[PDB]
Amino acid sequence: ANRMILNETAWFGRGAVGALTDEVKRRGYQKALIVTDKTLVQCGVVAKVTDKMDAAGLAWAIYDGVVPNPTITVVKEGLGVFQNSGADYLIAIGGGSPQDTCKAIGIISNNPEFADVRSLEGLSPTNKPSVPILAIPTTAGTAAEVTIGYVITDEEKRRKFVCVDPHDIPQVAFIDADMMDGMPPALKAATGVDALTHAIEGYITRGAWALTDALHIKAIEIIAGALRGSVAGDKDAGEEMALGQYVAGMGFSNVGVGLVHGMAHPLGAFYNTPHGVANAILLPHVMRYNADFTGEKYRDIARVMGVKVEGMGLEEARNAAVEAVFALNRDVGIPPHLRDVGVRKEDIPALAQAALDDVCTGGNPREATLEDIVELYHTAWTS
Amino acid sequence: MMANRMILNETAWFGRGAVGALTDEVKRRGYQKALIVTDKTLVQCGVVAKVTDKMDAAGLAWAIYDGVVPNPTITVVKEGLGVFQNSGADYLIAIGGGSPQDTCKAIGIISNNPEFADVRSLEGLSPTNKPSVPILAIPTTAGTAAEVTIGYVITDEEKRRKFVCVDPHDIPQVAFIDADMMDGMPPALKAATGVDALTHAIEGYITRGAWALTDALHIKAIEIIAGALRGSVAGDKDAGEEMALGQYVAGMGFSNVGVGLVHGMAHPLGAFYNTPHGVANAILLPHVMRYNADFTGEKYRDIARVMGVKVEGMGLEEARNAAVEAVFALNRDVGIPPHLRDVGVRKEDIPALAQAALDDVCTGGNPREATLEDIVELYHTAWTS
Ligand SMILES: Nc1ncnc2c1ncn2[C@@H]1O[C@H](COP(=O)(O)OP(=O)(O)OC[C@H]2O[C@@H](O)[C@H](O)[C@@H]2O)[C@@H](O)[C@H]1O
Ligand SMILES: Nc1ncnc2c1ncn2[C@@H]1O[C@H](COP(=O)(O)OP(=O)(O)OC[C@H]2O[C@@H](O)[C@H](O)[C@@H]2O)[C@@H](O)[C@H]1O
Ligand SMILES: [Fe+3]
Ligand SMILES: [Fe+3]
Repeated sequence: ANRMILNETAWFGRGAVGALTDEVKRRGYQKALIVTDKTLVQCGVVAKVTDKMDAAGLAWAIYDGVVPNPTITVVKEGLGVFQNSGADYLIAIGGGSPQDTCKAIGIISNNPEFADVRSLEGLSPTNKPSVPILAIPTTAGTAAEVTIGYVITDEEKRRKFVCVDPHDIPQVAFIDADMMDGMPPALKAATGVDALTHAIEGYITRGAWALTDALHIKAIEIIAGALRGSVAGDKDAGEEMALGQYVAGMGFSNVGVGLVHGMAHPLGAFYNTPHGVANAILLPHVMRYNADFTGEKYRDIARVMGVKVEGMGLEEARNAAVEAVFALNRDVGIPPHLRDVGVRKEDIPALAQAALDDVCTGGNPREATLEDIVELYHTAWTS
Repeated sequence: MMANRMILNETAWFGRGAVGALTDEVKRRGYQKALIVTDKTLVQCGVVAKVTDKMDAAGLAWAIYDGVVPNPTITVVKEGLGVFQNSGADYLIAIGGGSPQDTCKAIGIISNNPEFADVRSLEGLSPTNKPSVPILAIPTTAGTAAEVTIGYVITDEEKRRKFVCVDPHDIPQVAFIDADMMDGMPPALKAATGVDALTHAIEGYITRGAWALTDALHIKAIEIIAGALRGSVAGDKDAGEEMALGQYVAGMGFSNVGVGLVHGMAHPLGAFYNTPHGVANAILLPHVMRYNADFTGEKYRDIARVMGVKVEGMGLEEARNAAVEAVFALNRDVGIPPHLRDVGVRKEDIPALAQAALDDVCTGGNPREATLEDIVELYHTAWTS
């Protein structure tokens, strides 16, 4: 049988954060810890939530120490702030970095034997649900509001480790494109291709089944249709991206992804590369590598990305799906080569070993060898 | 709010053998004793034993309430609540179709919200302060999607009416969608519960509150159901597993946005005659679709397309007629009677049925604003040739 973990409650649309104060009142919670970063406080994004909490008389504390590719240090600092604050629930405001930090804090607070954070890696054997999390994404996006995964950076061991745990699912998600409109175009582009990567890798993952296939192919259609308009600043395209990135998460959380994520994680660990940029550069090369192992699915992908696939042979339709991703990356201004974003050729053997050992790689429809992964990094390195 | 809410199961298991996941879910949640809410047919047919045998093997305690009747009454809710309170159970397992699942939601809500002990005070947006007793839902029809909806429907025998209780607090904690639990449905019950599911998906697709996510879920559910129902009625194993998924996907949508006049007109037939819900919906659906057609934009082109009609280069009027005809054809193909007279409706009751339908909460979702005279005419149209 196939398991689905989803949000029990979710609010969608511009103004959806307007639902938070009534959700808190209905749940009887006494005090939030907001987990966020300094950029989102400075840009006034956090105030969009705290102004409503203030007007409704709801108590909150804040931890704004989250860094991109959140570290064990940030988790431990946020956990201390949470424990000392007296808060009884968490509000995650931000992209994947604050939402993943928030999941680690909520889990460890109720499962204190995992206080080293490292011990959460893999299928975390936690006995107790997380502290309740209300999740408010500000990128479009990682779908962290609806996934059971989170990824933490171990600075000492220079590795990003994946933690998978039904106990971390947020109780409520608020998916509000008003919270996302302030993303710089380059961040809309990178987080949008992260979402496309989730949906493509989820569509072709070893564990795919009928329900996740339906969610993923819908997400690919929405994202491919909206991302150029959203990067260009179109309001409705931003709202479409907010939904598509979430629909991708409903699928991939429950079945897996593949070698794009497996190869992106070590780049985050080694170089602090933005996750979406790493995914965007790798995606078309890993798609080419996987192509023979994907049945008719690249015909579906090419079709919903706007390619006329009718009358193409399968090999041609597979090429067309790969070309459609290269084209989108060019159109939204993501650099095409890993050398452009600070990767070193010398590190590829170490990166490849880390990718081979990453949780995500096992979902890949083609079984990757160490030398296959080394070769893929080199293919993505330069023209 | 401009914003749209979705309530879903936090956890669900899908596929043949999904009930195999129940004992580990119970152990992980630390529950001490189930009350199984079901009916005598499901006990006698061995369906409940598919679950209790696994619970016995895992050493998990249970008691059973098997008093549920189709179109469950205030009496059945009150009796089941007493059995729950007296059993020392700390969670509920709903095994059955909509009747046991709706009874179980009422029991779970009242147990933790005792001020609603009269049951009829739950009608509408139930102002409950406490979540339901945890419910693990195991559908045996395909189906009402009661395992994933926030609605439940109880019969007030005294006032001769079905009333709808809508409450996020009633959502089951886990659903187990296992076509092995559904295979014993008689072909006629597969037909009626299958077209109930189609009605959920079609009404949800065109309901006033429809938006992008529910549209995506509903049109996928219509495709799965229209593709699988004839095969499932014929006894095909894989079609039964497809129906089990399709009926659930319909519920993910309609729970969150609404349905329309088909359900509005079906509830009074249930109240007046104890008409099976799916048969009532099946007979009414094509007539209400025709009534609604001018208020549905391009959506009947989408419905006709996924019901296997060649809609390419059809005008909108032709496509709308084709969607209605596809539903009439499916109803004929799976053996549902075409006329209300055939299933025990009286012409003399149509004025009272129409007022009950006009007042039914479901009717408010209808994309065309129905008048009393429109509903009287729709009952007469569905009555006979
Ligand atoms: N709406 C916004 N407006 C402006 N800046 C924003 C906004 N949202 C986020 N930012 C900024 O963008 C930067 C990247 O934020 P992240 O949370 O790191 O971005 P995201 O791609 O959502 O998350 C990536 C993280 O999630 C994991 O899936 C992945 O492995 C990685 O750790 C930060 O400086 C953050 O403040
Ligand atoms: N797998 C099965 N095998 C055999 N008989 C079955 C099975 N499942 C159900 N039945 C029998 O089918 C009959 C109808 O069961 P219901 O639970 O009433 O049917 P269903 O259509 O699922 O639910 C209808 C109810 O739900 C509400 O949405 C609606 O308003 C109505 O009250 C009962 O006699 C029941 O025992
Ligand atoms: Fe990602
Ligand atoms: Fe129904």
